[PDB]
Amino acid sequence: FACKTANGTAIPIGGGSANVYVNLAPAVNVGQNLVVDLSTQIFCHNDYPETITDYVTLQRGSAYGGVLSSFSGTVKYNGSSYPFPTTSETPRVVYNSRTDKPWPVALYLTPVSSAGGVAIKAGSLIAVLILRQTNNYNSDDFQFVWNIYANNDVVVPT
Ligand SMILES: CCCCCCCO[C@H]1O[C@H](CO)[C@@H](O)[C@H](O)[C@@H]1O
Repeated sequence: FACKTANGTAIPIGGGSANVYVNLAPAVNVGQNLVVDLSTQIFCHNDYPETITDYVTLQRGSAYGGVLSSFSGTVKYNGSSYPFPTTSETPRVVYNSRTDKPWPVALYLTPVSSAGGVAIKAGSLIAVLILRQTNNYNSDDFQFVWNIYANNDVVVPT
């Protein structure tokens, strides 16, 4: 089991870390949702699917910077919604093919009532998402750590 970003940065068997650099919608009002669909950015596959089945969760999702200070969040994992920053590990998704498949994570972020000006700065860390991979074969329990960066400023008009 291994993963890569859309730009080709890999995290190999056994886990590790990578940075994800994403363009964000440039403006969001109070009462609107800013969505970041990381299923377009992070892909994984099972290396031996006719022998082993891989199980994959969002173990934890943490917010940083302007997301932490100025937004209320949910994360959708495999179509189901949970608080973000997270308060539990999600259910699992099965990876059963050598063909890369998206990691089905999207952030839904809405400004807090006192948010204003530039709320997320260009280049800043917005989230750390931990993908946890286990299987039906042995005791493997590996963390794939995705450090999510905003490419651009996001403004919240008042
Ligand atoms: C008959 C023995 C087959 C032994 C192949 C081991 C391959 O392990 C790798 O690939 C497996 C399949 O993706 C993962 O479950 C595991 O964590 C690791 O990434």
